[PDB]
Amino acid sequence: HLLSLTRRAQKHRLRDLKNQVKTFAEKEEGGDVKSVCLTLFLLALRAGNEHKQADELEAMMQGRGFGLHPAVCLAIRV
DNA sequence: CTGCAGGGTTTTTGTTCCAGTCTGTAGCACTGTGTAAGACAGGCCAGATC
Repeated sequence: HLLSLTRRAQKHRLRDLKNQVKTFAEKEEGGDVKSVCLTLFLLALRAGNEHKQADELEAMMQGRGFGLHPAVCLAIRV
């Protein structure tokens, strides 16, 4: 399983999906790498759905921190 | 059937370099913990004594 090999190892696998995402970025967004993968993965995880990850996947990017936000780290240091 | 050599096969695993972008340690000049009375030699004076 690819989860056991190195990250360098994976070179051969995802060529076609990189081509597809580069072609898709042009016609609808213009270069938005984040969203096209985020809304795909967060929703595909909920295909066979346990909410244990739905919490982990929701706060991952925007709110808040992930990990603790930099301002919270600054306050807990000062 | 087996044995081993050596053919191809995919898939690591890493192969060269230049824009970068990010991370982690090096260089700078300097800190703070070292924290008290006692020994000794000389000058002298005051009270005792003949």
